[PDB]
Amino acid sequence: MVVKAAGLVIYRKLAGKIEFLLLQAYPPHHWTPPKGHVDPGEDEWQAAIRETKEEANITKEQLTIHEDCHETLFYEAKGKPKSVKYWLAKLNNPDDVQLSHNWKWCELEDAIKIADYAEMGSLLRKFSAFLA
Repeated sequence: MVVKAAGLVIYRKLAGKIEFLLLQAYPPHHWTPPKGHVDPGEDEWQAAIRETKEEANITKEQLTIHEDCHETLFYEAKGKPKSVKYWLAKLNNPDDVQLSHNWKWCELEDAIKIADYAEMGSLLRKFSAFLA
């Protein structure tokens, strides 16, 4: 049985534009939204929230999570089949966010380009249409 992981596609709306938060990850350091392995006694939802805290330093009260917008990707990688379930979540106040000074805010096209992963590109387009 597949290994389970979860995360959130974080977005913001600034100056009329929708931008997605991407983080540069362990070799080979691909760029992806915040995510990680589901722990014992958690479901995917709980895990997406916890991983967003650990990886992006964004906490639950800063977000509105869209329960009706989610998708699951399948990674066949280094031998270990793994699924990653994502929900779309809005950073409500972009003026109050504590990120390090390995991350970027990206509009759809640019996001696809640096994610450089066909399936993630398809997911981001699905979430963009949901927002429209």
